Amino acid sequence: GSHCQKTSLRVNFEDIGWDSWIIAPKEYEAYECKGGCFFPLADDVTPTKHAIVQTLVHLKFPTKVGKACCVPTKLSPISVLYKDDMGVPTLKYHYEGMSVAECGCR
Amino acid sequence: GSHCQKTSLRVNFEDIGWDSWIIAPKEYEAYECKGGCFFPLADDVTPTKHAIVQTLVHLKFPTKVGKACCVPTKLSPISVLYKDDMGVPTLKYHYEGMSVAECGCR
Ligand SMILES: [Cl-]
Ligand SMILES: [Cl-]
Ligand SMILES: [Cl-]
Ligand SMILES: [Cl-]
Ligand SMILES: [Cl-]
Ligand SMILES: [Cl-]
Ligand SMILES: [Cl-]
Ligand SMILES: [Cl-]
Ligand SMILES: [Cl-]
Ligand SMILES: [Cl-]
Ligand SMILES: [Cl-]
Ligand SMILES: [Cl-]
Ligand SMILES: [Cl-]
Ligand SMILES: [Cl-]
Ligand SMILES: [Cl-]
Ligand SMILES: [Cl-]
Ligand SMILES: [Cl-]
Ligand SMILES: [Cl-]
Ligand SMILES: [Cl-]
Ligand SMILES: [Cl-]
Ligand code: NA
Ligand code: NA
Ligand code: NA
Ligand code: NA
Ligand code: NA
Ligand code: NA
Repeated sequence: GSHCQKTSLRVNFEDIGWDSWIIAPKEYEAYECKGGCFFPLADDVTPTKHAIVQTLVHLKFPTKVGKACCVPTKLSPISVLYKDDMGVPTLKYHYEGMSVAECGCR
Repeated sequence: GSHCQKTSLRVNFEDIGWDSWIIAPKEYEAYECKGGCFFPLADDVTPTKHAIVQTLVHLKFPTKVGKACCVPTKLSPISVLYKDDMGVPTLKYHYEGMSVAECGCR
C-alpha cells in the first residue's frame, strides 16, 4: 500500500542557499508528503470531495486531467537564528510553515 | 508563464459513477489547479515556506525529492439533488468541497 503519508526529508540550509541569512541550525527535519492518492483510499488520507472527484475523472480520462496530489495539510514551526539588519544574531522562535505535521490528498 | 492557476474542469456525474445517487445536475463545473510551482514564483501562488523549501531541495536533488504541487487551497460548495434512503429526492443545498475557489503551491 503506497499511499499518502509523511516521510523523512532532512534539509540543509546551505544547499538551498538560505545559509546567507540563517546562522543555526545547519540542518532540520522538514519531512515530506509522499504516496499515491488512488483508490482504494485510506482513513488518514482525509481527502476533500474535490480530490476524490478529480481522481475519478483522472481514472476515466488519464491524458486530459491529472490525479490528486499528496501534499502537506498541516505545518509546524521551527526556531531559527537569523542575521538582523545590523548583523545581530536574532532568534525567530516560531518560524511558521517549515515542518510537515499531517499529509493528505488535495 | 505556466504557473499554478485555476483552469476549467467540467465533471459529469455519470462518468464518475455518482449518478446512482445524484439526480441533478448531470454536470457541474469543478475546476482544477494546474501549473508549475517552480521559480520564479508569483504573487497569487501564495506558497507555504515548506513548498518553497521543498522546491529548492528538488532543484538540487531532482531524483530524491519531488517538487511542490499545485493544489486547491480553498473550495466552494454546490447544490445536489440526491436520493433519500426511501427514494425521496432531497436537496443538499451546500455540498461542501466540490468546486475549486483558489489554487496554490503546497
Ligand atoms: Cl490497497
Ligand atoms: Cl475508497
Ligand atoms: Cl471536502
Ligand atoms: Cl476535508
Ligand atoms: Cl493511470
Ligand atoms: Cl494532464
Ligand atoms: Cl497549510
Ligand atoms: Cl513554546
Ligand atoms: Cl516567533
Ligand atoms: Cl513566520
Ligand atoms: Cl517566469
Ligand atoms: Cl520567487
Ligand atoms: Cl507558510
Ligand atoms: Cl500560507
Ligand atoms: Cl527538474
Ligand atoms: Cl521522487
Ligand atoms: Cl481545503
Ligand atoms: Cl445561500
Ligand atoms: Cl446544506
Ligand atoms: Cl457536505
Ligand atoms: Na484520456
Ligand atoms: Na503526489
Ligand atoms: Na500546507
Ligand atoms: Na539527484
Ligand atoms: Na502539480
Ligand atoms: Na483543498
